[PDB]
Amino acid sequence: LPEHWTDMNHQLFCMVQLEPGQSEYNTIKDKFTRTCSSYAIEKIERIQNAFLWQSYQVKKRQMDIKNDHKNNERLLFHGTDADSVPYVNQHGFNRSCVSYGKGTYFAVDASYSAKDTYSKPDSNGRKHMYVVRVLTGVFTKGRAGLVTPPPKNPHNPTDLFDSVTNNTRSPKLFVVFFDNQAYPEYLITFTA
Amino acid sequence: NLPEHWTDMNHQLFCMVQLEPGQSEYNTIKDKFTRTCSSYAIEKIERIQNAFLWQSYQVKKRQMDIKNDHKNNERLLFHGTDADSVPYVNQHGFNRSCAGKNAVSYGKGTYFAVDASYSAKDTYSKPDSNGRKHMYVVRVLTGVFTKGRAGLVTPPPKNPHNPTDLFDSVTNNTRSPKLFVVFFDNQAYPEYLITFTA
Ligand SMILES: O=c1[nH]c2sccc2c2cc(O)ccc12
Repeated sequence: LPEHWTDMNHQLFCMVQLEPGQSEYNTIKDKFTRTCSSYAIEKIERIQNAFLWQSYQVKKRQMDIKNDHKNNERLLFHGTDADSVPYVNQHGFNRSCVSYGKGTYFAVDASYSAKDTYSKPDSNGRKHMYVVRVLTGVFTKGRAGLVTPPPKNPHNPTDLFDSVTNNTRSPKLFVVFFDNQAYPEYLITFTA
Repeated sequence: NLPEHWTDMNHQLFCMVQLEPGQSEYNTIKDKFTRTCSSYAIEKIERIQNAFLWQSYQVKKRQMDIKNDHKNNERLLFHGTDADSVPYVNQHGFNRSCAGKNAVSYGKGTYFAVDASYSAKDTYSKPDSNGRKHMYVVRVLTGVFTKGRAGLVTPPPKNPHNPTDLFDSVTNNTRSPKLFVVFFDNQAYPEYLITFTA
C-alpha cells in the first residue's frame, strides 16, 4: 500500500479528503485546472482501495514484463453520475455497466470528462470526476463494436494491444477492455 | 511463485502440458468427467500453465478468502468451448463480453457447470471439423452465492440498502447448484483442457 496513503486502522477501503493547499491537493487540482479553470473545486478525495490497488499493481507488473520496459501508465479523467460513485470507489470501472469499442472510456483532458453527458450534475449542481491510473500500454485506433483491443499482428491473433484510442498520433481518449486496468486514485467534486 | 508441480517453462509465461493416463492427475480429471460423460471418450488432457492468469486469479482468491468468513470460495467446474475460442481462453481466460446467452439465463456472465454432461452438449463444446469437442476444467471463485436472474450484469447485492456489497457469483438453485455465473475477470482459472470425441 503506497507511501502517500494515510493509515487506515486495519481497514481495506477509505476515502480521504485532501487538505487544500498541501502538495498532493495542489498537484491534482493543477491537473484539472489545466483545462477546467472555470469550474470550482469543492473537494478532492484520495481513494484508498487496497484490493483494487493490489489487482491493478499485478496487471502493471505483467504489462511492464510483456511490453519489455515502456511507460505503460497514463493519468486520465473519468466523469460519472453521482449514483455510480459508490460502485466505482469499491469496485472500479466495469465495461458491463461506445464508438471506439465496448470498454471503459478515459479522457486526456478534464474538460472532456466535465461534459454534463459524463459528469451529470446531481440535484445540487455537483459534478464528479475521477483521476485514474490507466494501463494504456501499447495502443491502436479503436472502432465500433470491439470487445477487446485488436491483435498487434493478425498472424498472432491472441497477442493484443493494451488499449485503443480515437487518434494514435494525438490521443484524447483511451478505452480499456479488462477489469483492473484502471485504478480510481482521486475523486473531484466540483461545480460549473 | 508458480506451483511447484508445474513443468519448468524456462522464462516462458505460458505452456500446455499433456498429461499421462495412469498419473493421479490425469485419472482424477478423467473420473470427474466420466461421472456424467461415460458415453464420450477422452483424446487427451492438457494442464494449462498460464503464469499471468494464475497470478491475477490467486490475488482474487486471497482477497475473497480475507473478505469471506472461512468459506470454501473455490469450486472445480466445467466449461464447454468451440475450437475457435481455445487459443484466446488459453492465453486470456474467460471473457464475459464474449459469452453466449445460456438457454436458461441467470445473468450476463461466464457460465460454469458442476456436471461435465452439461458442458458436453454440442451447443457449448461444438464439435470441430475433425469431430473433436473441447471442455475446460476451471477453478472458479464461487464464494458466497445466490440464485441469479436474467437481468444481472454484476452479482446482486447481499442487502438492498447496501448496493455495493455483492454476492461473489450466482447459481440456478442455491439448494442444488448445477451452474455458476461469474461477472468479473480473473474469477476463473482455466486449469485443464479436455479434448474428447463420441
Ligand atoms: O469521462 C468520461 N466518462 C464517461 S461515462 C461513459 C462514457 C464516458 C466517456 C467517454 C469518452 O470518450 C471520454 C470520456 C468519458
